[PDB]
Amino acid sequence: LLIFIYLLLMAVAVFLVYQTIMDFREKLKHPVMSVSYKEVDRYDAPGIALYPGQAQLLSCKHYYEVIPPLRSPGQPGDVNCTTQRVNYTDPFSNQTLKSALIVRGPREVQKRELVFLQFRLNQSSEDFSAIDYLLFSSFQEFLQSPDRAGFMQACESAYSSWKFSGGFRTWVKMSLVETKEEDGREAVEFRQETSVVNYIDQRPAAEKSAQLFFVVFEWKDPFIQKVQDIITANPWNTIALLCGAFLALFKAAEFAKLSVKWMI
Amino acid sequence: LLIFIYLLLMAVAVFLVYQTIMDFREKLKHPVMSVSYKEVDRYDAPGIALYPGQAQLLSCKHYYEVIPPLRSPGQPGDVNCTTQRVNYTDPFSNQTLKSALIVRGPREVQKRELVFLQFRLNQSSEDFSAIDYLLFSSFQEFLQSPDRAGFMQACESAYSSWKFSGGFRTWVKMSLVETKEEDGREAVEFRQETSVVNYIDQRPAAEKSAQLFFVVFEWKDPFIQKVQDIITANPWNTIALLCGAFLALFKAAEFAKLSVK
Amino acid sequence: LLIFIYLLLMAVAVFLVYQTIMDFREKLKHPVMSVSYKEVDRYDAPGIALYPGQAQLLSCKHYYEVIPPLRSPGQPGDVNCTTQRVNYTDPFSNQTLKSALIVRGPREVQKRELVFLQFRLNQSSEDFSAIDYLLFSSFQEFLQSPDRAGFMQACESAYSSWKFSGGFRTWVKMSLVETKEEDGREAVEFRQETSVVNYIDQRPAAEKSAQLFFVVFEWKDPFIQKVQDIITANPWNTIALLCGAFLALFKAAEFAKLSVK
Ligand SMILES: *[C@@H]1O[C@H](CO)[C@@H](O)[C@H](O)[C@H]1NC(C)=O
Ligand SMILES: *[C@@H]1O[C@H](CO)[C@@H](O)[C@H](O)[C@H]1NC(C)=O
Ligand SMILES: *[C@@H]1O[C@H](CO)[C@@H](O)[C@H](O)[C@H]1NC(C)=O
Repeated sequence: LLIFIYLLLMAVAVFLVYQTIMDFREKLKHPVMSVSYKEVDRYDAPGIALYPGQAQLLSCKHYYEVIPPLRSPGQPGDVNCTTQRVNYTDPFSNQTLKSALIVRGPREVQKRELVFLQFRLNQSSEDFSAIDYLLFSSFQEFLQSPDRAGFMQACESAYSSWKFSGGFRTWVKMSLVETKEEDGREAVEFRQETSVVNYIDQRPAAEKSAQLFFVVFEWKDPFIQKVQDIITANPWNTIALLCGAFLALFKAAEFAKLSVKWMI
Repeated sequence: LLIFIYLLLMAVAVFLVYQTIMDFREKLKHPVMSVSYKEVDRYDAPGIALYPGQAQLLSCKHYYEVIPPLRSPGQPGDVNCTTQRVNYTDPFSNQTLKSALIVRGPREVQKRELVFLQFRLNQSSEDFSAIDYLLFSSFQEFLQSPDRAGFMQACESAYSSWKFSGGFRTWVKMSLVETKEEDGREAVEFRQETSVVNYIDQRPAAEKSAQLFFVVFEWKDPFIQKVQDIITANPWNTIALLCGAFLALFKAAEFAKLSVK
Repeated sequence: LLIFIYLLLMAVAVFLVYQTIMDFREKLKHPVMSVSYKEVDRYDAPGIALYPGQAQLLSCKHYYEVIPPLRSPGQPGDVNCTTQRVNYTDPFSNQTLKSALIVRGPREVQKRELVFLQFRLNQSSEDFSAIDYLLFSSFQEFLQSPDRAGFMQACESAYSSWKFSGGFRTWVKMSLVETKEEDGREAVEFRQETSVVNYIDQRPAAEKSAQLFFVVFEWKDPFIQKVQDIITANPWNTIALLCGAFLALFKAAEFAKLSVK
């Protein structure tokens, strides 16, 4: 006789709407990630902020794929780079004054341009000597700034610093990572990898008290990495899917009405 | 005259169903990944398992952003940390007995807390001296455990061990990575970045034969990195998507029927 | 009276057409990434290209989880590995000739197999001595090749090289990363982590002028890490989604006609 079957029809309808709402809520909480790479023809000269306390910069120069042997390992030489001294106050603690030396970074990644730095510390009471360094994207931005101390204070918190020790040569391969945030901020940051090589001290024994620091800065590759967060929750697609499901259920109900019209 | 056109209609129907099934099967095999970061106000004191064979722990202390200079680089000092000695058997080979010293790690990342350790090895025949260490999440979990040896054996396989060498000071910045998989094991693991600094030996030449090991443990940042695997294949969304496609083909047939008539 | 409301109906139709098309265009530009791991029962013996200028290979051997202590740190020993010398021209600059020594890498990861290498450099004028090395996937592929020089020239650009310094022992843990791209290059590359340990020089003072290089090669784990790029924009799904949306406005309008009737 006459049997009611559409109860299951709107039960399935409500069930589908419930799962659609749950799925949309779940997708709203777990954005996926996307990674891309961008090739550059030349880099913008970065800024390297060095923090030598009493160590004096013996030499600095711009080189290419090979560094010529040092004429004199531990004596003053020629400085052939653009440097800028700055004084500011540590944001972490406002009782310590920080003096930094800013050096232009290399640009020609295609020609494997590099910057070679050599410092000397005469004497100290510490038993683990190292020099702090920080990397920021644009040296020109540092130059044309009404408040250089404020720029340095902001970069102290916005960036992370590393160390290089004496008695070694440290080779640093540096790369750029850009990130797109939900609010739309373009966050640029530095990645870096180090390689340490023992320094063979051939200086006379009278000069062995002084400690030498050697460091090299140059780009790893011309590829800048890009990371973006993609949200896979589109309300209009969900609305269209729900509408299509509702139409399908309505036409299935009409077909069932016809079927029970013939026989049932 | 009368021309049959709906042949293409259900041909397109079968076409769409076939590609929908293929897309669903393909999506079932390639789950996407999602990455999030969680900021903490304080960490849970980790456990550092150290394996010094004959080296003796000269000193250990809890510090902050700067370490004061050593009063004496290579003489016994004061131990100011909580340590626990344990013995167990190596899961990799059940013929070797391992003795470990467990140290409770730093807790406050907001104040940049450090743990500083200094060991001394008197003499040995090896020409490459290093000390093994392992990191696990909770020291309290180790403390309150009916079988500490079983805990160590499980952590030996569940975690990865590293080394720090003599004649250096090693600075280790550690971070926490949580991972969620299909069945829900909520795995937690450690990541590190290490920096080595030469030790300027100013000790008298009579004591130069002994090797000094210095190591520092610190949290890199208060951010824990969470990774999850998201499956983008929803069977019920596909069913509703397939259901809607059939309606258009049926609805267009009536419009096509009117055009024929 | 008679009020026209379907103006909003095809306004919503045009809005829904502009949407999902903006979405398709956006999704075609941002493919998602998928990460998987594959367990192996045994690796394939890699090729290690070493570039010692004047340093002579004192010793090479295949070991397991522990290396026995050296019988003599700085004297010639026994070479117990398969090596092949090759000469070619640097692709970066065609005016320099490069001579490489190819060593067949470790094979079994379940037993923690090691390759141990020891070189000696007698004397040189440089003040920073290091040896270059490069890793490629298959040593057998290198062996059976009509042009070995061309193989090395291709591997120079297709791979990246690292260095290991003298006065240290360098331990290298290496792993394989596979990547699937659009047209199917299935690029395989090497990831590596290093650990340096000070070498305790106990040689007589007369032989201290020579530099000793020690290096160890081992697989980190039996997990090959795979990366794929998934495009989430399916035109067939988009067409079906648009088809369902159009029918909703048509049937709702018919219901609206009944409502005003
Ligand atoms: C930074 O302070 C030092 C104090 O020793 C001073 O000599 C130097 O001129 C200052 N430089 C700048 C840029 O303020
Ligand atoms: C644990 O091992 C150590 C060193 O091997 C030794 O004191 C003894 O065998 C064990 N000690 C205790 C307290 O279990
Ligand atoms: C390859 O180079 C080596 C060293 O430069 C030298 O024996 C010769 O030039 C070449 N040998 C062979 C066998 O091709």
